[PDB]
Parts: sequence; structure tokens; C-alpha cells
Amino acid sequence: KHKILHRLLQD
Repeated sequence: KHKILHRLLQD
């Protein structure tokens, strides 16, 4: 889960 959050943090 936390799909959007992970992607934004990964960069």
C-alpha cells in the first residue's frame, strides 16, 4: 500500500 507516497519519496 501507500502507492503514491512511496513513488513520491523514491523520486
